[PDB]
Amino acid sequence: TKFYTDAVEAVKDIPNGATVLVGGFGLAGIPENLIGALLKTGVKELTAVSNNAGVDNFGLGLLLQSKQIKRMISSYVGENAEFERQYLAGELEVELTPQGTLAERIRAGGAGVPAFYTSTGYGTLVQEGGSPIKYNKDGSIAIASKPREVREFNGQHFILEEAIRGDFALVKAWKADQAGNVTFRKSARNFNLPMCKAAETTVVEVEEIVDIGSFAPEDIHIPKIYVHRLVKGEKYEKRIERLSVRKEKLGDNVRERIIKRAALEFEDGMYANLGIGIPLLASNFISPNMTVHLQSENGILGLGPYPLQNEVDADLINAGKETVTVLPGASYFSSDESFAMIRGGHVNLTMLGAMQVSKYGDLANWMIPGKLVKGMGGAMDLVSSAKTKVVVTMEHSAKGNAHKIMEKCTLPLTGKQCVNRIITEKAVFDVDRKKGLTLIELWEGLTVDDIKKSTGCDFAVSPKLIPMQQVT
Amino acid sequence: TKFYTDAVEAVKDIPNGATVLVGGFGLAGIPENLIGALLKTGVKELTAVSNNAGVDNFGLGLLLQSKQIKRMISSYVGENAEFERQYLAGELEVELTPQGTLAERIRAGGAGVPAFYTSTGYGTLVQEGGSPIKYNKDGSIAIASKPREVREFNGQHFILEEAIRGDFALVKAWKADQAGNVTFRKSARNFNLPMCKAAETTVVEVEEIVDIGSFAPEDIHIPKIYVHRLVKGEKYEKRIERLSVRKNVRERIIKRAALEFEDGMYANLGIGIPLLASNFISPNMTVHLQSENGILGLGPYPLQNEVDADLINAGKETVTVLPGASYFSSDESFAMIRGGHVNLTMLGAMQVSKYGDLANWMIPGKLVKGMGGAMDLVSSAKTKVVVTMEHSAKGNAHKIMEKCTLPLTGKQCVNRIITEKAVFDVDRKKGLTLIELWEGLTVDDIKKSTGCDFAVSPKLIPMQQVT
Repeated sequence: TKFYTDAVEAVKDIPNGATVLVGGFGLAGIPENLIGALLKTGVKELTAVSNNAGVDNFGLGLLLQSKQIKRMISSYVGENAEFERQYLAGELEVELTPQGTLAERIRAGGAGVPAFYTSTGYGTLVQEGGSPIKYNKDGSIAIASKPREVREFNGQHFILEEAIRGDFALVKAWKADQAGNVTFRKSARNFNLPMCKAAETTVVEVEEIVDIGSFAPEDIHIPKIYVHRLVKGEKYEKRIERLSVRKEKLGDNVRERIIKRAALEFEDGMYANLGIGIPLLASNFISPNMTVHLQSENGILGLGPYPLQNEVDADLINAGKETVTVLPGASYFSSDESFAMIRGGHVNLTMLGAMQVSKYGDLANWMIPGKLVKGMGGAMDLVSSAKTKVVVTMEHSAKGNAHKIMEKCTLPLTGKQCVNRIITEKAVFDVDRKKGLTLIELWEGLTVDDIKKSTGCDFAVSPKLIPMQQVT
Repeated sequence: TKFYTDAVEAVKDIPNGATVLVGGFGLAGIPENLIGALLKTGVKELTAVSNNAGVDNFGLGLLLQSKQIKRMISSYVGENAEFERQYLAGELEVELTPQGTLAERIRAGGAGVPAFYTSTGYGTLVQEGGSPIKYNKDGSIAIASKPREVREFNGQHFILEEAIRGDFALVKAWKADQAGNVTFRKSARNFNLPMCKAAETTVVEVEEIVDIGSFAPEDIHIPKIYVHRLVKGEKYEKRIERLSVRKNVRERIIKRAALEFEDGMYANLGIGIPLLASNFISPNMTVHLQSENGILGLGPYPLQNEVDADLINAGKETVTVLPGASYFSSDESFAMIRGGHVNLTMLGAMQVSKYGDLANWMIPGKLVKGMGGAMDLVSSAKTKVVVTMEHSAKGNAHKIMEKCTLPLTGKQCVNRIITEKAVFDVDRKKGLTLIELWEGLTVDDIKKSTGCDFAVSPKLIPMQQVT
C-alpha cells in the first residue's frame, strides 16, 4: 500500500477513457475527495461503474456536470436531473444493470472468474437485450443492450454474465491502518468492498488512518493486499439525500386497506425485504410480539425505525435512500454478499409494489418506455429466487379503471413467474403453480363480478374464498 | 435460528445418501460434535464435501472408520490410512477437487450461482478427465472423472465448474450471539464460512453463546439468516496435527530462492524449500506471506505458549501471524490467489516442462492424495511462479524436460526454475533460458542433466546466493 497526502497525486495517472469503479450507494460511502480530485485533473471519457449517479451536485453527478463521464454502468439513476438530461440528450451512455448482477460481476472481476451464470434478469431486457444505452437527439434509441446467453441448470434458466474489471477503483472507507488494512462503517460499505478487488489500481480514501492493531485480524473488511493507494480524506460533507426522522400513516381508503392486509403476510422469525411505501408501511402494523427480520439490499439485516434527530447518520440508509436505524442483533455486509443472500434464496419474503402483474406471476415495476427509464435497482434480484415468497402490494386498477392485473404484462418485465401473491384494496390473489391467479380473498361488499371487471384476465376462485382480512 | 441442546437432535433428520458439507481445514475448524452425532445416528452412504479427510482418528476419518461415507469431494486426503485403504480397495469414491475451485463452487451454491468459469485445472486431469474417483479391486480405475467444458475469455481458457449445494452443512464456529449471529476464530474459518451459506439446512456448533450486542454489527462473519440450527459444542479436543515450535544441494536452492523476494511483495510459499527461504529475508525488507487456508501476514513458528490449534499454515503446521495480518474464508483466499493479487507463488515440483508445465501433485499408481491448492496457485497470469527443486531425480533421471510424464498441476505457468545447478527463466512460447549457473559447473554439465535444450542468457552469471 502506497500512502498519499494529496488526492490529486493518487489519481493523476488515471487515463482518459479509463473504466473506474466508484463505491457508493446513494450518497452513502461515496469517495468525494477522490471525485474532487478527478474534477481537478480533468480526466475524461471515463466509463464509471457505480451503483447510482449520486445527485446533481454531489458524488458522481459532479463528474456528470463537468462532462467527464462518457458511459455509466449502474442499477438506479433517479434523483439526478443532470444525469437525466445527458442520458436523454444522447450525451451519456448508460447500461442499466441489476444491482445484484452488477455486484457479483465486480466480485467475479476480482476473483479471477471471467463469467458466471445467474437467473436475475432472465425473461427481461437484460437477457433479451434492447435496453436503451444511448439515445439520439430525436428520442430514438442509438445504442441498445445485446442479449445474453441462456443456459439451463437443474430445470431452471440462467443467463451468462461477464466480470467487470476496472483500471481504477475509487473507494471510500472509514478507516485504514498504517499497513493498509481497511474497514467500512455501517451501510457505507455496499459496493466499496467488492470494488477494491476488481481494479488494476485501487485508490482508497478514508476518514481516518489508524495504527496497526486497531482491528482484530478477523475483522478486516479489506485486507491490505487489495489497497494499492491510500489517502486520508481532506474533507467530508456526507450529504443526506432524504432526511427521515421520527418524532417520538394509513392515508386514504385504498392505501389503508392494502397496508392492513399486507401486514398479515409477516410471520414470526421471517426474513423479509420490503420495498418503500406500502410494504415498508405495513411493517408498522407487525405485532409487537412478532419478530420479523428486515433486510436492506444495500447491505443491512435488522433494519429499524427512522432515527430521532440525534440518531441521524449519513452512513446508515435503507434501499429507499432514507436515513434509518438498525436494531440490536443487526449486521452489515457488502452489496455482493447482500445479493448472494437474496439470489441464494435466504430471504423468506420479498414484498414490493408493481405497475403490472401477470396471471402466472410475471412482474413489471422498473420501466415505462419513453416515459420512465431510471433503472431496476435491486428489484430483479429480489424476485429471482424460487425459495423466496414474492408478494406485490398495489391498487387493483389504475386511473380510468385501467387494468394492472392481466394475462401478460405490457410493460418491461422485472421478473418472470416470480409473484406468489397479489394484494390490492379489492382482493388478494394467490398464484398457484398449476392454476395461476386465484382469488382467495375479496373485500367485503364486493362481488366476484366486481373483481372480474377490474381485472384484465380471467382467474380461478378459491372454494375457500374469504372476506379480505385486515390486521387487527 | 433454532437453538439445540443436543447435537444429535439437530442432525437426526439427515437422510442416508445426503450431501453433507463438513467445515474444516486439516484439523482446524472441524465440527467434532456434529461429527460425533453422525456416528450415533448411523446415517450412511453420505457424500461428504470436505477439504480434507482429517486423520484416521479425528474429523471425517471417524466417519470413514464407521463406513458412513460412500463418496468424498476433497482437495487433499493425505495422512489418513483409513481413507487410503478404502479408496484403494474400491470401497470409497473420491472426487479430487482443487481447493480454490471447491471453495468457489460452494460459495456459488449459496449465492444462487449454478455455474461459473475458472482457469484453475486447465490442461490437467481436472479439465481433461481421467482423475481416479473409484478403483476396482483389481487395481484398475472403476470411475474416472469426466472432462469439463472449456471456454475462451479474453485470450485465456477457463473451465466450467458447477455449484455445490448440500442438504446439510456441518459447521464449526467460535461464538454466536443470542440472535444467531456467528463469528469465526483465526484460520479456523476456512470452509466453515462459505459452507454455512450453501446448504438447505445448516447446523452450526459453537464454543460460546454471547449476548446480543457483543459483536460490532460490521464484524459479524456469518449473519443469523444463514444459521438454521445452532448448538453449543458439548466437548472440544481440537487436536493438532503437526506441532511446529521454536526456541548443500538443498542449501544452494534455498539461498538462491530467497533472492526472489522483494520489498512489499505478496507471496505464497509451499512447505519445504520455498518456506525455508523466507528465513533468509532481510529485516529491512517487508514480505507479506499468504496462506491459502485464509491468512495474510504469516509469522514464524510459535513459541510453546503461542501454539494455537486454530492457527495453522497450508502445510498443517502450527504458526503465528504478524501485526497487520488478516484472516478470511477459503473462498476469499482463493479469489485473492485466483485474481492474481498474490505476486509470487514459489513451490516444489517433480517435473517442469520446457514451456513451463508443472507436475507436482500425482504419481500414477504410486501416489494419489489430491492437488490441494497447487492448481489455483499457478492459475493466474498476473502471478510470478517460481519452482524450487533438485536438478535431477534418483538415477539422474531428468526433472526438467520436453514434456512432463507425471500428471500436470498447471500448463505453461512456471516463470522461473531454481535448482542447485542453475536458474532458468521460463517463457511459454520460446522455452528455457539459462540465466544463472552454479560456479564450478559448465553449460555442458547442465545439458546432460536436463531433458531438453535451452538458450543461454548472454548475461549468464554465476548463481547468486543470499548472504
